[PDB]
Amino acid sequence: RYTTAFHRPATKNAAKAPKYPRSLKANRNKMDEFSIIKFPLATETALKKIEDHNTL
RNA sequence: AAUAAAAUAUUACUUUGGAUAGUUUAGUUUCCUGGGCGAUGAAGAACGCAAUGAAUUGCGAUAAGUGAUAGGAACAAUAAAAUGUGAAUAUCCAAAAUUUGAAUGCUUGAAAGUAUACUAAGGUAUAUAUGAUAUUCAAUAUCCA
Repeated sequence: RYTTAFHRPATKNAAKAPKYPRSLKANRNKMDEFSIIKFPLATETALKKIEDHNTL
């Protein structure tokens, strides 16, 4: 056979087919555009950059 | 010999201290009823959430609270709003339940992380041992055309 090693033969690998859902968690993303940004920084230092550097 | 500053003695009042007396939403012991946790993720730990909170308490991205069932007019430190078209309050109920932790895809020091499959992001599954069933195989191990 031209090889001195015996490995585990390849067998059929079926894909997972569960008979009932594992989790029923509702499909709602809790990290949306509203929750990501809490509020702008309204300090004097943060208000100075909004004219020149065009930054928020 | 002499004076009473100091020194000493008693009482009243004040002071320092917190004994004594009155008191208890705290304990101790005995007895009665149970002894009702967890891969459907426990106990424990961390972080976060109140209009003004640091602890504590309650809770989990629906946050000092949501729905439902009872309940019937409050809360309060200060403002506000909502409120008999139902406020406080209670519950062996329903929804929801961040990071961890037996911790279980892999790694974890105070580590930031990360692979595949299914259903760009998000969510599920994938540890080890193990019983049953199905299925793909390995061994001339026993026969055998």
